[PDB]
Amino acid sequence: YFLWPTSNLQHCAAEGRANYFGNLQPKGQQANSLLDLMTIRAFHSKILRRFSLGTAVGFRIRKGDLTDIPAILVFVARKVHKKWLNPAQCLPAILEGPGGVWCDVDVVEFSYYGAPQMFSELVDKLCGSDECIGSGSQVASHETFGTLGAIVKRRTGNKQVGFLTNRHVAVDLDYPNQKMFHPLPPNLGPGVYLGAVERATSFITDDVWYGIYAGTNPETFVRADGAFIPFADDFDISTVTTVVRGVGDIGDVKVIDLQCPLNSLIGRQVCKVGRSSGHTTGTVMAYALEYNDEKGICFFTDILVVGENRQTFDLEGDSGSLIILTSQDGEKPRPIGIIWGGTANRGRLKLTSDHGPENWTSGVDLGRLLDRLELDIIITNESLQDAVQQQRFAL
Amino acid sequence: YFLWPTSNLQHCAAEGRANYFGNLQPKGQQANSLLDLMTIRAFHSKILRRFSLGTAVGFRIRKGDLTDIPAILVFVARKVHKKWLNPAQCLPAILEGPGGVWCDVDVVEFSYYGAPQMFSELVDKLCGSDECIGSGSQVASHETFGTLGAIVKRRTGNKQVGFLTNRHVAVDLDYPNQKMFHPLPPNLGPGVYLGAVERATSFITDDVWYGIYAGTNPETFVRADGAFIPFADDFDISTVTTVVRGVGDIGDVKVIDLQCPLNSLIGRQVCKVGRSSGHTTGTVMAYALEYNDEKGICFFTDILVVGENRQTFDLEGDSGSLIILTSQDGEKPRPIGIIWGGTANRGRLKLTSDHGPENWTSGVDLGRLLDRLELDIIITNESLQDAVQQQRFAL
Amino acid sequence: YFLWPTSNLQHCAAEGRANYFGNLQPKGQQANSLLDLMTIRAFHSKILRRFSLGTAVGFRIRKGDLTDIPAILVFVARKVHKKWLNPAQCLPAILEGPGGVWCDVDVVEFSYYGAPQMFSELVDKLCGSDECIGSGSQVASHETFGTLGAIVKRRTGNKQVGFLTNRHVAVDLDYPNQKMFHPLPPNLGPGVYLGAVERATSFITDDVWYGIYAGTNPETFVRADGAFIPFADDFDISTVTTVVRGVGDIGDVKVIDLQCPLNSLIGRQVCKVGRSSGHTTGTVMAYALEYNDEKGICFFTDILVVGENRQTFDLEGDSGSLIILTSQDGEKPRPIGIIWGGTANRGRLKLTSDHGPENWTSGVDLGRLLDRLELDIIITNESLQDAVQQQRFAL
Amino acid sequence: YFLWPTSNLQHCAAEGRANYFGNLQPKGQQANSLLDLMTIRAFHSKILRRFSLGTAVGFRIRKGDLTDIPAILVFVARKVHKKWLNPAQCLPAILEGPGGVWCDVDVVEFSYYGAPQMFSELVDKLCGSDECIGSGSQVASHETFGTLGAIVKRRTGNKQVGFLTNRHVAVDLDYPNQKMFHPLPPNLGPGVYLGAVERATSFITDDVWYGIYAGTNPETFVRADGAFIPFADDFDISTVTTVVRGVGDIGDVKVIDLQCPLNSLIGRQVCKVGRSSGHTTGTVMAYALEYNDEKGICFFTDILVVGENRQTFDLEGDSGSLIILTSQDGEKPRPIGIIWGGTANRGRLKLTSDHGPENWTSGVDLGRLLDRLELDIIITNESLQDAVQQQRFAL
Ligand SMILES: Nc1ncnc2c1ncn2[C@@H]1O[C@H](COP(=O)(O)OP(=O)(O)OP(=O)(O)O)[C@@H](O)[C@H]1O
Ligand SMILES: Nc1ncnc2c1ncn2[C@@H]1O[C@H](COP(=O)(O)OP(=O)(O)OP(=O)(O)O)[C@@H](O)[C@H]1O
Ligand SMILES: Nc1ncnc2c1ncn2[C@@H]1O[C@H](COP(=O)(O)OP(=O)(O)OP(=O)(O)O)[C@@H](O)[C@H]1O
Ligand SMILES: Nc1ncnc2c1ncn2[C@@H]1O[C@H](COP(=O)(O)OP(=O)(O)OP(=O)(O)O)[C@@H](O)[C@H]1O
Ligand SMILES: [Mg+2]
Ligand SMILES: [Mg+2]
Ligand SMILES: [Mg+2]
Ligand SMILES: [Mg+2]
Repeated sequence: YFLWPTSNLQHCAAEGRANYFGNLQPKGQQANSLLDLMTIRAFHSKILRRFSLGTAVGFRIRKGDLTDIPAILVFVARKVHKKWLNPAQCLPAILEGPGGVWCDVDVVEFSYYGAPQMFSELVDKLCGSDECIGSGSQVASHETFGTLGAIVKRRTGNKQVGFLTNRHVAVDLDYPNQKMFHPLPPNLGPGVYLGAVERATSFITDDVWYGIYAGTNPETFVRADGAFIPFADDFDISTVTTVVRGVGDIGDVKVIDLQCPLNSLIGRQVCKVGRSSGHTTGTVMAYALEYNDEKGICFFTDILVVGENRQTFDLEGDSGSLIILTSQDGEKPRPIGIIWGGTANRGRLKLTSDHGPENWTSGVDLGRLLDRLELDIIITNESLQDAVQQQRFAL
Repeated sequence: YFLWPTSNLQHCAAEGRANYFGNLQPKGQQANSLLDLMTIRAFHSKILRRFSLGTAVGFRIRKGDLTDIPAILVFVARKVHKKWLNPAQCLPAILEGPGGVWCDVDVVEFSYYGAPQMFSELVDKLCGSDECIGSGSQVASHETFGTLGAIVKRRTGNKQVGFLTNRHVAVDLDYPNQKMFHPLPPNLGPGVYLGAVERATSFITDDVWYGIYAGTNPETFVRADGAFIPFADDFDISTVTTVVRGVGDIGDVKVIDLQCPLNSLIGRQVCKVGRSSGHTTGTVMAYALEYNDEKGICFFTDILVVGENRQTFDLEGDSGSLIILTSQDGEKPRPIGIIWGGTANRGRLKLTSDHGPENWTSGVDLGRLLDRLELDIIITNESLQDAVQQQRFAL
Repeated sequence: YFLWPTSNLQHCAAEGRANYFGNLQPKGQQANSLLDLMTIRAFHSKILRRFSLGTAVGFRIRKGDLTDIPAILVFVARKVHKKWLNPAQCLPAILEGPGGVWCDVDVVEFSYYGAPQMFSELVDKLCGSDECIGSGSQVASHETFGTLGAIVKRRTGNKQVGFLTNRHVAVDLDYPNQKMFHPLPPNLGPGVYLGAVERATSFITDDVWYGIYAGTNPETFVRADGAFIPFADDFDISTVTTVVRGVGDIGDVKVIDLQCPLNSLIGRQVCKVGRSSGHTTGTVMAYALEYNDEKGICFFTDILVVGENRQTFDLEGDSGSLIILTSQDGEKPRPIGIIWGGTANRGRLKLTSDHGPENWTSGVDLGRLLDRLELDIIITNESLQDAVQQQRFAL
Repeated sequence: YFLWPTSNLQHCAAEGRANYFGNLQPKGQQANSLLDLMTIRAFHSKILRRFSLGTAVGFRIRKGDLTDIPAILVFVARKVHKKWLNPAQCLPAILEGPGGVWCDVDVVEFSYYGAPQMFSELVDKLCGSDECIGSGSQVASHETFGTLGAIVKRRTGNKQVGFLTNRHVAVDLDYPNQKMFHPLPPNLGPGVYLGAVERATSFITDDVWYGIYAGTNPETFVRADGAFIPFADDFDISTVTTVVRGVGDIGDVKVIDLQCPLNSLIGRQVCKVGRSSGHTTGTVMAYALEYNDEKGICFFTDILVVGENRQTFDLEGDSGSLIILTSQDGEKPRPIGIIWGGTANRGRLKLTSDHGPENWTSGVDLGRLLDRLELDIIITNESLQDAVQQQRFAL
């Protein structure tokens, strides 16, 4: 059955966060890493939640393009000239963090969709005409279908070989078992029972997820929704491929480090292979999107992606897809995130004038998600067989 | 008033069909005519109705294009790889009929629309700005409007001169008389009395329509919906034209023979002149579409048309249009069918990947429809005057 | 296939009606029969259609109760005082027919419902818990279910034994055969195949139906919608009962004669054994309800019934029920009509103040309906066996 | 995070159930306990799932009243006479279990509502006008509100004092923490923080819940949805009352034993205190309602309640209420179940004719729910203080 932290171990966690912010209450060093940006945002969250639709961290967008400027991205429903703004409502272009670390502030017109289609040979193969199951393939529950993220393997225990996808796609907490079928469930069409979810994460506190206190709100949670489905005993493991169709072979997970310079993650081009839209390319415009609900709980999603060439990055049903960094200097592409599914997982964002608002996509940090679920992504078909061999004699 | 066959004369037809099937229960001769394809389909209908949305006969579609291979087309809601198919679900690629006659089996992704717009000079003329009434012109009842099929003439009796159109467009069996008006009825706009329906066909059994037993179901009916509207006495017959605008003069009806080779009908380019779509071109992809309803009665529609150049072939309101075979070797075009109207008259079909599923149109065999209604199409304006002369002194 | 009268035989029928009204264009004899009332209404229809929602013939309703006064009932959407009426719009209280025959005029506030539930032991028995099939029992098509009217028998030919019900309940002119099942069709629940409709009437002209010209409109039709369903060979005829549950044994059809005094039909209490309402009682408030549609065709329904005790007389699904005259002087009750089904078959009517407007029910003259369908109602279970015996050796 | 049983330990349970059924494949002893009824139902489930909406065990209902006859209740959408039934469709009146144990079969017309208001002084007190919190009081999450079941206490560990309610009311598995507020959440109205859910059950397999194999389906689950909310540290515990308003003091949980005679549970009058409808009385008409979904998994809910005096037993929002057995022989009332919330938690049922179908309510066995959640109901206000005293010094 289900468990939640009690009143104890939460006030102790709340005092550990309040103490961190209490004690630490431009000619300084400019913020250069994600850690500094999140620290400044957390230490100025009270003035940033006043008239904003959300906050994030990334490079400033000026005249529609990234400017390689460390900043906190403040999201507003409608952005007007400061001549028509109240002096209180006007956001400051400079924010000072503890120790003199500072950054700029970006104002972006922003919106959400709410609760979450095209046609190609690749899309049809992923939807069921292919001879192999791999990253990008359709996965379906009895009511919801999405995209297969990656072929993973449990680190400890039985070391089962399975696949990772979005929790909302794979798991419905109104049903006893979360069975998964590739093309469709038996009630909706042809399909083969891939397996059932055996572990899934829904919400992780920011201190456990990032390792720091991303906000002053004691009720701060990350939207890391990932479900691990181990392949069934009767399922044909010979039909599982580790090649991500549309991009090819991939590398190990590129863990996003909060100490690294922002250019290592923000602004880097990404690719994706999903069920609905197939292969699409985009750019990581922001990180650690901070959303504050009307009920007083701070929500975090890791990656913000805007589709390149003004096209969209994902459609409905693309959730649970790998967000893979493209080949930087000719090396293997490396996944960095899974496409988050759920309410307000996508929306409209305003980068450039002379054209309509852009579509933005939220993502979940893949390295931290696998660390929390204790899974290893299988990137080689030879290593896939070894992991199956390692699982056969382990039981 | 209305009549239906009683319990007698329906059983006598029931064992008449059953006897034909009971007694007759690859190194043989391959099927080459529509008769052989329908025979094989009828003798294997039990294993083809299991997991299909319907069945037709035509040339196999491989890679999205016709492959001049005699085959039985099995329509499925979603076509997946046989790796994800149960062995029972998987269809056989070869079917054996009585006497060794055999054919291939083609699996097509299929869907239906249900219960059933563009702008050009031709469309405007057909909708009411033209000086003449002919094939393709708009015809309207008090609630439903459609397309005038062709100018026809009764073979026997009064030899009345009128026009043929779809039964659903012209006839509503909740109203005393089925009055018809060209542009619109008086309650919806300007118009003149074309006349009223005096005879209309709704359903003909397969043994009477095709001359053979197209299926093992005793309740097998052909959806041949054609209504004959003789022109009124006060209607100006001088404004009726036999020229099909958009294609010109036409020839007599090309009767579809079940003995002839499949290439004479299947895969041959067709043209149509209706309303809300004007002149369009398409290809006959299948014949004798067998649809089985949830209530245990087999339904048949003759022609299956997919619009050429990936464009649609008809829209709503095109029902009752001539399906005319285009000029084969420079001779006059000849009509082969009328566009059927009614529930699931059109739908969506999947030939090629890399683009969306295509629209398909159903049609009713024109030669057999006229044989059942005892009408002759007037193809020459000189013959139209003679037919009016023959009708004037006959009364 | 379907047939309709052509241009000929309709102008000849139109001239036979125009001649009747042309040649014949208070101190006289007051109207006393239905014939006189319909004659006066037909000869004054032009001034009665001006600002009325319909017309009928019956006894005048003053202060909410019948007054035993011959009159033409003029139906209005809203009835106001003549002080607020235009002098042209005000209806005349006296109408003069040919030969000096005259009647009063009644203004009744009227409305219609449009396109067409309680619980008792009798209702449950009729809906399927009973051991017998009879008048009032449920009959269901594949999409529509209604009430079994009466057990009938064809006069000529095979002399098949079956039952009569509403055409709209039993007949759908979009389907090949109109199969009937008592409780429910197989796709909706348990049931036995009662048989299929073999003959059904939809519209009969007034000259054929009543024997006179009920109106000046050449396009005048009666709404007689009755369908005869002969019982199947495999159907268990031993389970058919001729007893109308809730009223008992009945007599032969009481044909409504246009020469008789109005008290013989108008104002006489009626009973009905249908379904979704069970046994209900009402009063025949009007006869020959004349409705004029927006398209210029005059429609007629025979019987107008208002439920007694201010309760409703029928609900949706009661269509096809016997309208039976109650025991006048202790003799057997006799059916006079079938409950008509179809658009605007029921509606809301205003008799009395101090309470809401009442519900009215339309009916179809049963004697004329059986004359047109050539059926005899079986009223005795002994006669039912004889009719089955007479049908067994006749084939 | 969430966990589910893997492929192992489920096949081991699957063959454990299969072995029990394979080896054991009226002049015998009649069934007299719930165990025997469920055994016979499990051994005949294949022939009972054919044409039924579900199955339960209890006393036979004949003429609308319980007949103190051990029987298996088979629920049908519509119950008709066997004359209109297919002989295959007709259910047998006698069922034989292993060892000769037998029972009757009762057919009931059944329906379900789907996804789930009165005005009295008691209702207002429960909804928020009262000075104390107890059984029947309103409890609200941020989106769903329901009824407080009972004041409970953890058996082991911290021994926290809290309350039990429905899982669907208290827990939403799309939100980080399941906060609970009595009158309304802060976003919907006044109210204070009662606490948050720290443990909740959703589905328990039948072998763990009942201790037996209630069905042949390997995927058999009991819909036991209960959530425990420990009262907050800052919450005023002095305002919690153990008196169930409308019935008074209660006793300990009466555990339903599968060995005891059927009269101890089935047919016994019950009472309930819910926010929506206040105090209502009903009768336990069936036990262990077996519902089979379209996806092949068997669902079980424990108690079936029909409101007494033909009134309804609960309304929407009454979920999470105590189902309390009324005073049998003057002793203290004892709770036996919690009102289940969720899809198809209630519905409509047909006992008696001459009136509308009755409303039925599903319930969850309280004793087994507390055994699975390890909670003890506090029935005395003096014991409530001691439980709070025991919790204060334990930390
Ligand atoms: N609370 C607010 N709501 C709406 N608009 C605001 C708010 N606070 C500031 N703004 C607007 O946002 C502007 C700042 O925009 P921003 O920081 O994105 O500039 P930039 O990146 O240098 O350039 P650009 O707008 O061309 O991208 C202010 O000048 C003001 O017009
Ligand atoms: N019952 C079924 N439901 C869904 N898909 C099915 C079913 N039976 C077979 N199929 C699929 O249909 C395929 C057969 O396709 P088909 O016969 O149309 O091939 P083709 O014409 O040679 O080539 P192409 O598919 O390129 O047009 C099988 O390989 C299988 O994947
Ligand atoms: N075209 C019309 N539209 C609406 N109301 C009309 C129209 N013509 C007449 N009336 C109203 O109808 C009245 C006549 O009503 P009616 O003939 O039913 O009287 P009654 O039967 O003697 O009495 P009661 O109204 O009590 O039944 C007129 O006085 C006038 O107010
Ligand atoms: N599959 C089925 N679907 C619908 N109705 C059925 C089915 N099988 C049996 N029945 C009906 O249910 C009846 C049995 O009812 P049941 O066993 O409840 O009777 P009872 O309790 O003795 O009396 P009462 O019906 O008055 O409660 C059968 O006679 C038949 O009419
Ligand atoms: Mg900007
Ligand atoms: Mg093909
Ligand atoms: Mg009046
Ligand atoms: Mg019963």
